[PDB]
Amino acid sequence: DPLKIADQSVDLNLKLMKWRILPDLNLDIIKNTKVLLLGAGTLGCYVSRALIAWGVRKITFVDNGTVSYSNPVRQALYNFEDCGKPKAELAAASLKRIFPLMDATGVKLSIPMIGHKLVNEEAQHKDFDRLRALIKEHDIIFLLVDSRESRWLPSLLSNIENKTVINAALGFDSYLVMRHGNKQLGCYFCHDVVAPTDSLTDRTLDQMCTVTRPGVAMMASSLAVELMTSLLQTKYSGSETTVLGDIPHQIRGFLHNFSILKLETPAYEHCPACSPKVIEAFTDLGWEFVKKALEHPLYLEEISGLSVIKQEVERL
Amino acid sequence: DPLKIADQSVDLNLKLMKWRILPDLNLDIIKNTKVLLLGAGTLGCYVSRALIAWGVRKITFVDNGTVSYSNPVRQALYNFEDCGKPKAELAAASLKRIFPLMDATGVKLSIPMIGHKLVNEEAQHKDFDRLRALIKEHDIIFLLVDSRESRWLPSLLSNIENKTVINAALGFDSYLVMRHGNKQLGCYFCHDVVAPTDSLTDRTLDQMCTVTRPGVAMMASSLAVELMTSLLQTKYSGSETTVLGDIPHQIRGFLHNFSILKLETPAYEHCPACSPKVIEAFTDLGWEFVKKALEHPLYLEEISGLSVIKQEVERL
Ligand SMILES: [Zn+2]
Ligand SMILES: [Zn+2]
Repeated sequence: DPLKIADQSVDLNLKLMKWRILPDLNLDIIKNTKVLLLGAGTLGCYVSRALIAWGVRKITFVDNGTVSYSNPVRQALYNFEDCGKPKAELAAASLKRIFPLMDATGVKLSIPMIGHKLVNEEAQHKDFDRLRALIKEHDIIFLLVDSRESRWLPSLLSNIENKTVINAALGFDSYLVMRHGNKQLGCYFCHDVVAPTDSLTDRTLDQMCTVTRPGVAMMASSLAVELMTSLLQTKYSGSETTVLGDIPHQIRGFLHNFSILKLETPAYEHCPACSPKVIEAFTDLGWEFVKKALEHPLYLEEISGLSVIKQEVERL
Repeated sequence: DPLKIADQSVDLNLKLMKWRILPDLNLDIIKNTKVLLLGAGTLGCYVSRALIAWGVRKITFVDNGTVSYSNPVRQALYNFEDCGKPKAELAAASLKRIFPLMDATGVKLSIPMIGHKLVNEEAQHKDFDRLRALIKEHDIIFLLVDSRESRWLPSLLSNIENKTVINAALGFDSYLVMRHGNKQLGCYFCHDVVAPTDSLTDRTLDQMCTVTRPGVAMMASSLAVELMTSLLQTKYSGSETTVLGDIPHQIRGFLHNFSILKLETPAYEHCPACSPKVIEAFTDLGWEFVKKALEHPLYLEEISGLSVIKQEVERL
């Protein structure tokens, strides 16, 4: 039976990795990891391919988009004949074409961007609940959206549900891969991940630059998955390493000079996404809080305590 | 017309990259570059996807293999339904499914490994001529084979035909990407690219390790293509940089500690692949030379002058 053989083949490939090279490697915890991918664009496509090669069985894509004419060359699950079709379900179907016994599903769902007025209070209210449900349902959340403002709601919700989160963000010629965390590490929002004073091309990071160098998404996707697999391994006593090596908080890569930097950031007290007051506010008010924060980001800064900080500065 | 639109879409995406961010970027020289991929495995699949995103129009795959049951999860042009089919032509057909007006073709052809007796003097003689023809026909040669011994013949031939060559080689958790060159840089064979004293996992480099960490091939493929695109750009006066940044000779990446190293090596006088005596020998004797070198690698060392070096050492 060909299908059974294709199954036995991939688990076997992975077990030979373990016994030939890394006997301490825990492969089951990788296979049984339920993965949610927020974004079925270039990152979602490459991340999913890396995950299935590592034997991940359950992957869920979330995307509200449609396959465009320019998409297939950059986004590695789509063909020319797919143009027009809904992305998420297509992505899932494409995975099952590679590996038929995958538990891959697509959900067509929008993620509200902070700083934008709501278009349909009710529709997006539903979508909000639905998003929270998917996040609670899964084990690892990959945030693979095109901009900072689509990152906020899923970050908050992932923190609320205590899920490990892995962000990837692209600029023209550099990328960021970071984990938020299950001395706390701190999320994408805790600190400026890029300074107003840095390079012009570095400021394209997470601004839906549609014109990144093709290689950026490939590098970022594979590091993100390699970071996940290492992270799932037990840590060594007195060491931030596992059988697979390091588990950095953040990885920044640059194509122009072929470099990679690792760095770490503590959780910030007035973070708009993970600060205790923002949690407290969400826990007390729910969607009513979220809705106000979404349409009025400055409200978020009153809650976080960031405004009171900015005001004690002004007062000097 | 959908197809014409899909065409206009990708050239347009690339032109917006140029004018939004890098006005000096030469896109035509990338598009018109005839690319030969030696290997339609994991590297060939990922390299081709990166190339077409950069607008490369003509790609030729060369592989003697067949799609196996374990292949599709790691090798990104194949589906489960393709299992059994010949790889190279399948790879070409898969590219055209992504982007129909691609000039993509597959050639089923074996590359003889140095150190191995010939199985069919005549058949492989043909294949040798055919390989030389393909190399002369193309502009950039990517060496994406599974081991050192399959690298030798194409290296030699690429040097003979004065083609830019880009090698990628994988180990369990590290990779090497290098260009041979059009003070000469020196090829893959000029120096030990890994020492007998180094790590056990580092010695898996280019030994057809079938159990590399999935991310290794993704990283290596994208760097190799990003190296090619930069390399095709005019260099700045008094600087080893272009509009796209650096053009290192060699890039070594390591997953266990998420690092990348750049390094450079001069051409070696007694290289088995690029030394003047080996060139002279090939130019004088042709296939008769190649055949003897293939079955008897030690003959190669007499020719290169490497043996006389080893003997003056012994004599001390
Ligand atoms: Zn935070
Ligand atoms: Zn050499």
